[PDB]
Amino acid sequence: TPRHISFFNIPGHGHVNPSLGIVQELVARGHRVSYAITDEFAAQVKAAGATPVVYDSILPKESNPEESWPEDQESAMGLFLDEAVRVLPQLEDAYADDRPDLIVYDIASWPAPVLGRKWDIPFVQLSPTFVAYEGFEEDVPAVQDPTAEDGLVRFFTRLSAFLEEHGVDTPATEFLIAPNRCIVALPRTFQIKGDTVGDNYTFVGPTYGDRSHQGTWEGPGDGRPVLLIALGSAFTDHLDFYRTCLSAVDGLDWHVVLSVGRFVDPADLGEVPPNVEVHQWVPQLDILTKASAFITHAGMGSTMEALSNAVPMVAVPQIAEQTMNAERIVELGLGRHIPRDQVTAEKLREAVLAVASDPGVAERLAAVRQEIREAGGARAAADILEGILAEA
Ligand SMILES: CO[C@H]1C[C@H](O[C@H]2[C@H](C)[C@@H](O[C@@H]3O[C@H](C)C[C@H](N(C)C)[C@H]3O)[C@@H](C)C[C@]3(CO3)C(=O)[C@H](C)[C@@H](O)[C@@H](C)[C@@H](C)OC(=O)[C@@H]2C)O[C@@H](C)[C@@H]1O
Ligand SMILES: O=c1ccn([C@@H]2O[C@H](COP(=O)(O)OP(=O)(O)O)[C@@H](O)[C@H]2O)c(=O)[nH]1
Repeated sequence: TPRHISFFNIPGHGHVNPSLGIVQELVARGHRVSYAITDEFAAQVKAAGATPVVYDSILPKESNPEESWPEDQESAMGLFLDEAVRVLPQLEDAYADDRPDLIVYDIASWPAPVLGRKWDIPFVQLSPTFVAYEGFEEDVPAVQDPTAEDGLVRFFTRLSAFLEEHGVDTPATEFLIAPNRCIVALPRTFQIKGDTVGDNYTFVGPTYGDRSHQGTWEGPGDGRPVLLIALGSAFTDHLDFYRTCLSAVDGLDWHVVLSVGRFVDPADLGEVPPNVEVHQWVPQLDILTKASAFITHAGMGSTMEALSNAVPMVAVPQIAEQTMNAERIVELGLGRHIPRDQVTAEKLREAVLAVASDPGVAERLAAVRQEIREAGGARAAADILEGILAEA
């Protein structure tokens, strides 16, 4: 019997993209899927087969170059709280006459447990990044409730007030980091201390789907190796870095696709070498199916798309989460890590050439690609959700 499954997410490609393979699988299985997101993402969600439930957000739009995310967790958590306050009633109104049978929610979609409780329906977290392992709060002490110093006190005070007002008695830190049930969009082997993560998490590897909505990328079709350079969907405002990349690839016998993000006008790079094409935004997944190397910020989505395609990486992280991902890449022998303020043209060139030609890296990428093929993906995730629906 078809059920109504609602996805709650936040307006960022790194949070939305992994969910879409699960949407596509659920729709294929005959379920009615609705998807709470902003207008910016409605067309993409529609293409996946879901009905958008559009809400108004105060979060920085990845399409608006006049605003950006903060780099620090403290500020970001404040933003997600204020957004939760404002989004909660919008979703309650939208679903008033048509409550879902189950909610699948992103790590930052804090209205979900509130409404799951209110509506007495199951709610399952979908994590696009690594989850809390044994001792997590010591490594990431911003999640510890102290009740920048004043800022964290103010945040926890306000978070506790929100939760209590809306009938959630879960202690604040637990609310933030310990979901009752979570489907994780990476394999356990990549997860930091994955062996210490308990059975309320299931690691299914990347869950991205058919991204035909983005269309195809047409390569030169000359047999030359293709390098993708892309720093994700958020922390991309790095003109000097992109100029350094141009110098790095000049005279390289490779085709290069350079994605510069929404903050940088491609014309501000000037004349680019003849082997380079520059865009603000590219069909990254399609290009990664054709690529021989990838200069990446090591966001989890980008990491998992590359690994699914056995593409070696040179990681230049922006925020701490990405540094942790880059360290895992190094530890697993899948690429190189060059910290942001240690980048030069020569270093980038040497790294790309080294990772793309290393037979040991190639062997390890082949192994990891197979692990991902075995992890279960969107099929396993949909199975888990259907098991919950069978009871609910
Ligand atoms: C290890 O250091 C990390 C720790 C933490 O990295 C986060 C995450 C990924 C950040 O999101 C990112 O925030 C930046 C600002 C924008 C970005 N994009 C939308 C563009 C977004 O994905 C958070 C702020 C989002 C958030 C609200 O759910 C939380 O803070 C919660 C309570 C969170 O701690 C738990 C679920 C634990 C188990 O997960 C994590 O610690 C991940 C790894 O915050 C990062 C800023 C630090 O770099
Ligand atoms: O030009 C681009 C740049 C990024 N992406 C997609 O945006 C997502 C970025 O997510 P990630 O987790 O790597 O990083 P974040 O944007 O969260 O920092 C991935 O799915 C990419 O395929 C894309 O399609 N085209």
